[PDB]
Amino acid sequence: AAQTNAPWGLARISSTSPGTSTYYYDESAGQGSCVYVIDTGIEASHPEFEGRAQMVKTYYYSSRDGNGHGTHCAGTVGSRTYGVAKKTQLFGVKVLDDNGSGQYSTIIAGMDFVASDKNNRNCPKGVVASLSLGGGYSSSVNSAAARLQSSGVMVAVAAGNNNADARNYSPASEPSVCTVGASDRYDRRSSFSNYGSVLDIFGPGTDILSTWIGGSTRSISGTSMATPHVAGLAAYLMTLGKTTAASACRYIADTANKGDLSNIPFGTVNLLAYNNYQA
Ligand SMILES: Cc1nc(N)sc1-c1nccn1C
Repeated sequence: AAQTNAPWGLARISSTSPGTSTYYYDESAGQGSCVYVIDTGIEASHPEFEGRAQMVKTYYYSSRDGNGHGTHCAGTVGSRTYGVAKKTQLFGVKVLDDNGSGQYSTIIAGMDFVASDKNNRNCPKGVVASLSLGGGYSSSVNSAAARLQSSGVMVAVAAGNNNADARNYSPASEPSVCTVGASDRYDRRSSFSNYGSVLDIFGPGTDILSTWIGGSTRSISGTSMATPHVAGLAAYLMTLGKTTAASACRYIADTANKGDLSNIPFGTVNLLAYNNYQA
């Protein structure tokens, strides 16, 4: 399938070169997979989600996304226009308040919730979790992410926006999950993206158009935007039968576009997420 005039990041993930604008992908489109978006919530009523999104859990007075961040990330995973995996099922878990903040204890509870809740959902092709959040190093936060991964969920986490080594941030520093840095449309490391040996992969993260609250759209930047590209890619590849939740991060790294990014510090992977789709 070909989506013309796609957001640059979608075009990038199906291309051997920057500077194109059509996204190419197998029409299976993540059908039969599920992606949990652990964030500020999801505006599931947005027409872009086509009834495929729903809120499954909140720790606050509402499950609504009063911020926009979670809706934007969910749109990059799976919206019809802005999403990588256009037929996946999206499940929102609201661990962050409407200012975008959340206690680590609530975030940990949300990860353990997903590890159990997947057994209440129909996801024959596999389960992914996208975590566009983080703070300073916490062994307990890392262990929660490791449990979620161990339970059979492909966990993708943001590297962070500190222009620093991600080893000092959580869950970015957990080795067993997929830690995602951000790149721009010219194949440069995004200026804010964390780096370091703990990164597994880069995805598009600067000037990413996606869904927003109030039935709207907007373009924003962050490792929060790169992470759902990778989460959606994992769901897409799992539906295709090319990999599993346990191995999807390593498969994405093995099949990535290699050596094409600039301003990557010595010792950080130079790997850009790529679907290897041959139309
Ligand atoms: C973080 C970084 N980005 C580059 N293009 S070089 C570089 C770096 N190497 C060693 C230290 N730093 C700060």
